[PDB]
Amino acid sequence: SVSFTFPNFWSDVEDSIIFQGDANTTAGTLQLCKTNQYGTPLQWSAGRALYSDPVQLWDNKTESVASFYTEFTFFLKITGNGPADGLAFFLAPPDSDVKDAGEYLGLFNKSTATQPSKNQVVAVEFDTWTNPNFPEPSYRHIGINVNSIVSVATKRWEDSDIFSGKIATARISYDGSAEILTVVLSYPDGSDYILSHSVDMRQNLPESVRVGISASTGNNQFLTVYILSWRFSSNL
Amino acid sequence: SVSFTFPNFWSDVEDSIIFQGDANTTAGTLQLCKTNQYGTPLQWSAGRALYSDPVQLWDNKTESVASFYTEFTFFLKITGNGPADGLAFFLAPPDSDVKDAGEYLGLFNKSTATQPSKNQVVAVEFDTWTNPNFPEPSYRHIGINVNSIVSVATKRWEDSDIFSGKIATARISYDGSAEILTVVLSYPDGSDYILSHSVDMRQNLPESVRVGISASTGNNQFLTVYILSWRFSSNL
Ligand SMILES: *[C@@H]1O[C@H](CO)[C@@H](O)[C@H](O)[C@H]1NC(C)=O
Ligand SMILES: *[C@@H]1O[C@H](CO)[C@@H](O)[C@H](O)[C@H]1NC(C)=O
Ligand SMILES: *[C@@H]1O[C@H](CO)[C@@H](O)[C@H](O)[C@H]1NC(C)=O
Ligand SMILES: *[C@@H]1O[C@H](CO)[C@@H](O)[C@H](O)[C@H]1NC(C)=O
Repeated sequence: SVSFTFPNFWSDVEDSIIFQGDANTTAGTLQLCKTNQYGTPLQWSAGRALYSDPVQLWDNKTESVASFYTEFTFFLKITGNGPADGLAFFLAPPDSDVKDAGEYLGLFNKSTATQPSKNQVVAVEFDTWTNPNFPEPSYRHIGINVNSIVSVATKRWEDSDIFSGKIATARISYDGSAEILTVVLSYPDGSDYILSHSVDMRQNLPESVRVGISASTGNNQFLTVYILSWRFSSNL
Repeated sequence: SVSFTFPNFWSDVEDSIIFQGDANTTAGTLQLCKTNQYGTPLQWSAGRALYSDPVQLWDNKTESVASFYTEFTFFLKITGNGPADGLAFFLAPPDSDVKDAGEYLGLFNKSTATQPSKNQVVAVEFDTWTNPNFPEPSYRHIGINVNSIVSVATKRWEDSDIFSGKIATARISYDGSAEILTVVLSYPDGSDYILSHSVDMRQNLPESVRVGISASTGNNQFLTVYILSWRFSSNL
């Protein structure tokens, strides 16, 4: 029963948005991590923007899982060749706070990343990191995660797009009936990515959630992520 | 390996588009069925617009099913209260021609509508008809069809939106890996519809297809459907 539209971020914004970590607005943009005055991205930073109004994912009683659609556009301002880590759209309990930086995208802690029982987060990640010592695919990719840093579904994200210097459009939908989460990543280039997989929102998250977007940086300082717009709609 | 963008239909259009049945352009719009000079919709009409370039759905040899995304906006110009039948996005062999009008949306013939073996068409229908003598749901709805007029997945389409008098956005994606077809129907009102289900493009259609949109009318003359824009992207 929640829907919102942010054509950009020049409005006040802090009514409807909750900023965690480095998260802040920057020129009608949503900037998740912080940068120098010389515009260089700070190391090991995490940031998340959450919509201030909770969403009914499921209802114990009247029993069924909500369906929702979300859309947002972003830009990967990349300088060097070690872009990391990226961003993610996610759902979490209303009181969730930012987590670890690095490949955790401020969604997971270093120690319990793989233990589903100790987590409250379902997300769609857009990863540009390439750390082999981390649970794979091991290459830059788009993935769906359910209370774990090891994705149930992954789709490779070609560098030609990642470093395109173009605005990408992310479309995430969830059919709370067929319980299928779909992710479509579009580039004006025409190139698109479609990723779909089963997710049980009832078994992994509480009845009420907060929807948000987060980013994090690691060692390198070659990446800055900007969210230019974000729309959302849910129905239970 | 095919992608196109029609922000509207004021360009020449007939290079890239193939008009079948009543299909024709009308004021930067795609008008599938014909109307009076008094603008009244003609009875029992069918029309389909097909993209002139074939799409590789699957490849026998190098074996895998393509993934694709499609988007289009439309308007339901409804006068009376018997809007019928609606429109559909679909895939068919390159040489497919328009079929029966009525609840067949120019995609099926009256006699073999339910016999999957005698059909070559996978589609997403947006039905406004309410004929109880027809294979149900029996109420106005959005549905996914695979070589049959009886949908594998259906989602109810509330009248408040159907008769909204607003522009609707249809988003259809297919993950040729997880083999999941998703449909998101959006209204500026915020109201959205998410429908996902399994579809085997390899078993129901030939290697090469034509993507298109079609509409049809029955007895009533209370409906005219317009497609304002249509973008598409496929990758095998
Ligand atoms: C956002 O950044 C500005 C500087 O551009 C600062 O003045 C403000 O306090 C910050 N607000 C939040 C919520 O981080
Ligand atoms: C998780 O990481 C955050 C941020 O570093 C920290 O404040 C919190 O205490 C950590 N929680 C656990 C269980 O490690
Ligand atoms: C389309 O309709 C116009 C009238 O508006 C007509 O002149 C033209 O021949 C038609 N073309 C096709 C392909 O139907
Ligand atoms: C299907 O319907 C079309 C349009 O009415 C017709 O031309 C065609 O011959 C029909 N085919 C069959 C097998 O009935």
